[PDB]
Amino acid sequence: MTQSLFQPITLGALTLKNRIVMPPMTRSRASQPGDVANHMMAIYYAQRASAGLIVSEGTQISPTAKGYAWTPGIYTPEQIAGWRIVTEAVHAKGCAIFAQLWHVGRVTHPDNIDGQQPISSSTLKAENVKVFVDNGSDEPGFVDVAVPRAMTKADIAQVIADYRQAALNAMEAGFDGIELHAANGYLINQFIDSEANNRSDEYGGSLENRLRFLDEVVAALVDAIGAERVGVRLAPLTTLNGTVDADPILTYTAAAALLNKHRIVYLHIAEVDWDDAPDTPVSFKRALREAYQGVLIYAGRYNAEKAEQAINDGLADMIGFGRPFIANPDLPERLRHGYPLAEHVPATLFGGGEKGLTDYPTYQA
Ligand SMILES: Cc1cc2nc3c(=O)[nH]c(=O)nc-3n(C[C@H](O)[C@H](O)[C@H](O)COP(=O)(O)O)c2cc1C
Ligand SMILES: CCCCCCCCO[C@@H]1O[C@H](CO)[C@@H](O)[C@H](O)[C@H]1O
Repeated sequence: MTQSLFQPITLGALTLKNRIVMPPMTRSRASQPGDVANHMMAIYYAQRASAGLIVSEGTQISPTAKGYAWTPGIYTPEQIAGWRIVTEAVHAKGCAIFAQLWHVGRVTHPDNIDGQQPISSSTLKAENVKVFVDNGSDEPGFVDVAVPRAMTKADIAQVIADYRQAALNAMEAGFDGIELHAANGYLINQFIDSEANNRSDEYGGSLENRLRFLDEVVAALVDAIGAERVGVRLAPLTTLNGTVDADPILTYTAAAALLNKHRIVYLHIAEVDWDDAPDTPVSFKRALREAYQGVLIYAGRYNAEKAEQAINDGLADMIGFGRPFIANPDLPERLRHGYPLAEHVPATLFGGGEKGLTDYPTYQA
């Protein structure tokens, strides 16, 4: 019935209104040129500010961290200012918002990163994966990803520096914190998962080595803005974007414990990615609950009943609703009352303008 779902919760120095999270969702509406967050995005997020916490769509930390056309960056002064319009709008509505810092690694195409070859833990191409690019028209052009080059020690230092600076930029933009996207097959995930990492140096070769990049990036983020303002997203079992780990229960319980040592403010588990909804054993969820003792968030095909159950069973503290939030700006109100949920239109998820972004109405009987 959602009683627990509508209980407030403390997140670091913040006190959130409820346990509902608007998870990070790329909409590719950033202004061109410059990939700048804008007015329509500010309206879009403000319309959904009844969530307890909003996590922004992935925002690239550098020119070569981008994987899809028209996603907003968080590395130029103008990009920071664009995000400020968004955070000001969201804060005016009374809501906390974290910026999801993104580096896609090999899940991109040269067209999206100034013609550069993508980087990854190794030279392994993500199999059966596509991204989209700008092709002289306002419709996403889907293309196969490219074969990446393996990161050097210098590349690793550079990316850590880019993440660190992006966190400071997020604070300058008025965000309440940042979420490290270490999930859904992107760069950090390309180091964590065994089948995506063939490195022979200290960043591959053992569980400790595979978690090293995550460890170092998180250490830098925490050093920059404080553990209370750092959340991290992981995807233990989904494999849609090409990353598979041989022993995910061990790898991810270890990762959860490692992140717990950093005292990150929340751990966010991406339980489903599109239609990739692998069985996620309750025993595993309970192990994660013991390994990481901060705020635990899950997202992936949840409805009101399942969300309430997960919280009451002690598996999660907050639950994210992605697709439902796209089509229902007043999703919390609808979940609480049991009002029917509008469904989103796939064709307007990416690119375009306000249509399919800010024109989904609030519920009206
Ligand atoms: C339009 C779209 C874009 C997404 N972009 C991202 C993103 O930028 N970062 C991220 O971590 N997950 C991304 N996701 C995944 C969602 O955050 C969420 O985990 C997923 O949709 C599962 O939840 P749901 O079943 O409630 O929609 C995206 C999903 C949608 C539907
Ligand atoms: C106190 C109420 C303040 C409302 C401020 C609304 C500002 C709207 O701003 C407008 O948003 C449009 C997209 O929706 C953009 O296309 C316009 O260029 C932009 O000026």
